[PDB]
Amino acid sequence: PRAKICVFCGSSGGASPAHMEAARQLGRVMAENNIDLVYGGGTVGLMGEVARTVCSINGPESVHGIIPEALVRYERDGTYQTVKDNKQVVPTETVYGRTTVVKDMHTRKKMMAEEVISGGPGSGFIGLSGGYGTMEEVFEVITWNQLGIHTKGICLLNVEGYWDGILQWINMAAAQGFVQPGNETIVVSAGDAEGAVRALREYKVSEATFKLEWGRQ
Amino acid sequence: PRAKICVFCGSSGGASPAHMEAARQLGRVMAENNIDLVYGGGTVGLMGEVARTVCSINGPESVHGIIPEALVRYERDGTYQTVKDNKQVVPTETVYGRTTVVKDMHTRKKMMAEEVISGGPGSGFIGLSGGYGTMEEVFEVITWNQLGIHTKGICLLNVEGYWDGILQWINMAAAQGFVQPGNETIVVSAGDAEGAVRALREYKVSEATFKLEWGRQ
Repeated sequence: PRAKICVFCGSSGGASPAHMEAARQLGRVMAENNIDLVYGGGTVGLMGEVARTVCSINGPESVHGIIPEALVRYERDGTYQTVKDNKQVVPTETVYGRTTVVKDMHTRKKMMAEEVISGGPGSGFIGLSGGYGTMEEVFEVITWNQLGIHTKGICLLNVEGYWDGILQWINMAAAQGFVQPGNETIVVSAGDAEGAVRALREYKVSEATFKLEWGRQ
Repeated sequence: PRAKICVFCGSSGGASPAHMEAARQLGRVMAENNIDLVYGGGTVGLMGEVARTVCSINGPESVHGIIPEALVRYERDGTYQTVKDNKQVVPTETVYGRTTVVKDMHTRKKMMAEEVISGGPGSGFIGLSGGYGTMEEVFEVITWNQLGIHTKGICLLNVEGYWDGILQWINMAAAQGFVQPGNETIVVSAGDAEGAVRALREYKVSEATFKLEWGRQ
């Protein structure tokens, strides 16, 4: 079973070029380590970029995008050249990999998460630069790790201190106890892509609790 | 139609007394303006405190808590003393208001959100100090405002600079364009409770877009 990483990132490209370059490098590092990609299914912005590079290196079978029925297209213009039996027009498989269309957002999040959770070692969630939606996704999978539903690691790919405020908040919440001790390390940050993939490979759920409790049992 | 505010906050009390006191004050201000409460349910932490004060001032009909079947109790104990026909044991109605039990988390979030959305003017979402789950809820309703699903305002009740890192991130994301212009103001912060209620009452969805586009028609 190959490792699978779900990348949460913006539909937009981002003001600084550093975000797009970070998307490229993340794609390159994931492809180099034979890690399959799970993502929102966009062809634009960081999403489209990661999908594009990963698919460029390792083919369509390497990338899986999950799209709700609401965001489906019914006419074959531009990047969308692949047509399903039901006449839904979807992003080009050769350029952006396989895509599944699900009815609602709920089963979409559930499917992406499920694919990551059932992946081999090194499988994890990565949050690249993004807006409100990627944040909701990241905190969702974080909450799921906290509830003991899954043991996969969660890494924030921090480009030019983009995620700094959130890490700051995590620290504050930890200090205030709203995040319980041993749960502060569910999410980790990385300066670069290799850092992030490495973080996902290294991650152990019981590690923080072990460090906390072992000397006292 | 009375105004309804859904308050998102941690099950834990918080290290500093300021968070709990803030829960009390929010309860008092909400009760004074005849604003009904929607919340996670339970009797412990900020949730329990807000529910407790609001119900203390304005009675059971004033508070609605929504609880998943998993968090139901089947035997009477402590704060949980009210038994439904189906023999589910729920927090005391006289102390903590009415509570509805739903199957899963999804329909729970949808129900709380629904109750806010169909409320009268001044209805809103408030994020008091909380962990990962409340964060996911807040960014969820923010995303829903962004998609045009609802026109209600979202306010972070900032206790001792608890939410500061998040506001910082919102500014950074706005600057980087991952939060589109006119969407940075979907969420606003408040130092005190009256501030928050005021913010929810004042909020207008098209305002930012108006400021952005009116000059360009």
